[PDB]
Amino acid sequence: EIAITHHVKEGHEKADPSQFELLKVLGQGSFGKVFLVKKISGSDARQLYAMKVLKKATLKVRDRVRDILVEVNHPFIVKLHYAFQTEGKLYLILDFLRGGDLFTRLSKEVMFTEEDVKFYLAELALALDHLHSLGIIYRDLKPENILLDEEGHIKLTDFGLSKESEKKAYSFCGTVEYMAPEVVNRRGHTQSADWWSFGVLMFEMLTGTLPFQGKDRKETMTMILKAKLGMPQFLSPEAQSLLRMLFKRNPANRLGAGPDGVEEIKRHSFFSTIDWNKLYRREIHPPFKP
Ligand SMILES: C[C@@H]1O[C@@H](Oc2c(-c3ccc(O)cc3)oc3cc(O)cc(O)c3c2=O)[C@H](O)[C@H](O)[C@H]1O
Repeated sequence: EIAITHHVKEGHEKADPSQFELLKVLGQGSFGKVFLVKKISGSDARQLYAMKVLKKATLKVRDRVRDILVEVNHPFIVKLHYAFQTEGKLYLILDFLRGGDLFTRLSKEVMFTEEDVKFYLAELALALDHLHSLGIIYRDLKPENILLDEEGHIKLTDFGLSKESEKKAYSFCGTVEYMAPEVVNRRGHTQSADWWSFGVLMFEMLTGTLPFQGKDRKETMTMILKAKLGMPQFLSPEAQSLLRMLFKRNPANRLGAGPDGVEEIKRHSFFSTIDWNKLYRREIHPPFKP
């Protein structure tokens, strides 16, 4: 069943079905049945949203890590604004994403080159850093968290998404393959854990394989902690360099962990061709158009 993790903002106003007016019912391909609704009251009164109703899903609510700012839209993020349960149903109120699709659906269809990956990772880097500024730490950022809009640009979900099944429940069940060593350790971690996951995403985009993978969770964990990564030699020196710097096991040494954070990554030679201002303005075309 789907577990949805809602990272609630500081002054969040709780909601219920009565705060929303139904506008339309849509079939959105990979998104299934989506209701278009309008918020009736509150700070966001009159705002249009998508609503998903999930029959059998669990909701986990988590605090973000800490001026009085009202949030505005980021070009490469879709947000979960409200999540609430009723008589056996989970309601999700989300940014409306017309004609959206799954990154996975695209990764299964194409063979990415380094040039392709530069675009997607650059948009993802902007999104991830923005979430960090909002106080969100992903932990197990993975391809399931990555959508594409109708124009083919990245939309990173600001909410967690996972599959959970005599068996005891856990507050955090993450996909091990994408977790940093310090996360697997349960010893404590920061947003620098997510830059490791970013590297895993990059490795998988470039190679179609995961860098650390065992026969079972236990083994994969051992590999993340101790395995010597065999770096694919077909990768450019710049790609190899970026991956090695993201796959530092001691988070203090990992690219993106310094005071400048994402800037350490933006400055890396792998991304030298990217104009970050043009990118943010959505003035660079995606390599693949759905
Ligand atoms: C919660 C998800 O809702 C639906 O897909 C959507 C997703 C999504 C799909 C697959 C993923 O791996 C992650 C997310 O995201 C949305 C984001 C929005 O801002 C608005 C939406 O309507 C969906 C949206 O309708 C689909 O029903 C998915 O099966 C379900 O898991």
